[PDB]
Amino acid sequence: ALYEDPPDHKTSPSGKPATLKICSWNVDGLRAWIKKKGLDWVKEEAPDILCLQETKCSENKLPAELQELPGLSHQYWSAPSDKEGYSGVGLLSRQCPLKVSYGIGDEEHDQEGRVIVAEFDSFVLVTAYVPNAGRGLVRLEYRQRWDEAFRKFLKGLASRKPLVLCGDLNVAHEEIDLRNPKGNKKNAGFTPQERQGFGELLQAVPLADSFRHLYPNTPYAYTFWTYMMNARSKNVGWRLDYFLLSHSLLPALCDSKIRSKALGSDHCPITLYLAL
DNA sequence: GCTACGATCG
DNA sequence: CGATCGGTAGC
Repeated sequence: ALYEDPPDHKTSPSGKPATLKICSWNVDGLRAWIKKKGLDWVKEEAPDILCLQETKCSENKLPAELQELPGLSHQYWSAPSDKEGYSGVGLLSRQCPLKVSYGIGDEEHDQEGRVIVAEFDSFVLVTAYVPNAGRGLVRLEYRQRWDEAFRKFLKGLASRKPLVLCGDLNVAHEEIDLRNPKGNKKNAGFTPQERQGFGELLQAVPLADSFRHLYPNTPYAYTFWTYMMNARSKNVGWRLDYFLLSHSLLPALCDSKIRSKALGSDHCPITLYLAL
């Protein structure tokens, strides 16, 4: 019932210092989160890149403070075609991106504004807000179709440069990845299809659970807690947000934090330092 | 008031 | 189990 995120370890196993900080956050309503003092934290965090999930907001409405964000001058956004005030992702960065694509190159899955790929120098970044299988699992059957595709797309990317996948990947991979593993085997985020698909994901590319790789033992590390009950004040949550990065990035991997004390939404931000 | 983002205790 | 009372942000 504890979990206290450890200190920020800013060095690789090789030896050299950090040279890239990536923060990702499922803000649960961009606007609201903003009023909730989110940018103060952002400005306070100083990530070189900031991926945001569930922005649930279209560009011709984006809060003004955004542009006013200093070291994040390059802002890219994505929203659902027919879904007003739904899904939506946003990638922000200090250094400008060589190439920036939206979605995973697939019609039916791209129509919800859930993916953004930012190509860089030493690596590539994708930020995603994975399709919730919904309550009663009304969408689990479809979900798996996304996954089938998603891993397919990501693999072809990990063929040129080191890939960095982050966002609400919407899955409690292992039982260690949620406070109550047993009591949720028949609730979204923990289905054996989702979990399997996720594992299948790791192997296929392949990719690595940055955090898990740093704390294989460390339990109670949740990045999401439902608003229901006093969930957060009781740390009874799930860890649905990850930093999956190609194998080649592991000798450069510094840390993977779960900034729990960061208040703003049902999810907490997650930062990835890279000694690139 | 509803709709898409699950811990409780029968 | 599995029914459900039930915190949000946004239409």
